[PDB]
Amino acid sequence: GHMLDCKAVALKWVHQFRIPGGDNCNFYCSYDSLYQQFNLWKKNDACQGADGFSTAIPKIQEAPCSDCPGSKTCICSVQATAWRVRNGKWFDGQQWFDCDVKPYTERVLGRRWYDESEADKDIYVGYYSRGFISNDNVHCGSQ
Ligand SMILES: [Zn+2]
Ligand SMILES: [Zn+2]
Ligand SMILES: [Zn+2]
Ligand SMILES: [Zn+2]
Repeated sequence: GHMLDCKAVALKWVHQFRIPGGDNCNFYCSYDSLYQQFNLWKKNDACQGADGFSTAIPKIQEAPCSDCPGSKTCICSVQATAWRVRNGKWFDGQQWFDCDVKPYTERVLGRRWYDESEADKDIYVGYYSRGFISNDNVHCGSQ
């Protein structure tokens, strides 16, 4: 058979923090440090299908913070796509797993998930996750 009821999930790991206004965000974050964060993501969740994860893309954003005493806001992130993720609830043989994007993202990235409807500027925890469906009704298998 084929399971045609998997989804692709766009995932993003985020560290938002403030730095002295005289500094730059690329004194604090590197492509390499963010790629190492991607390497810590759990790649064998019960909800994971075949084909693993896309190439990770590090990003570094910087803006002066109007509300801060002379600080800049840094947003250091790494994003990748989980190609094939189960839909619904999944029983692994011993217990149930919720494969909805929120619980799945929190298990795989290990940080609190926020809907894309919530902007970075309105999020006040330092470390957090994004996850949203980028493709539905994909094969669970690599064939
Ligand atoms: Zn298939
Ligand atoms: Zn299949
Ligand atoms: Zn950091
Ligand atoms: Zn970072």
